[PDB]
Amino acid sequence: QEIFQYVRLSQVKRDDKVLGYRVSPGKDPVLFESIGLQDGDMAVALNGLDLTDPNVMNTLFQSMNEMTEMSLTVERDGQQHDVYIQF
Repeated sequence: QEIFQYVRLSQVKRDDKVLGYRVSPGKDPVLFESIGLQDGDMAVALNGLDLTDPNVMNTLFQSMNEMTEMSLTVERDGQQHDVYIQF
């Protein structure tokens, strides 16, 4: 699957601790806009799992060829909602 078509991510850290990921537009505006992301959203979970747990994320990514969809939880103006990514 090609996450980079949908979104770009950068770390937001306190010292060496990752707090979440800043969202930037992916390669394809149709995907970024149709799923309702906005530049500067803060991504905090993927499929309900904490994005800041690298081993958990590694395991999830190893399975992604079997995935047909994902949810990205983002924080915007102090509120959270889920963004639905269709593969």
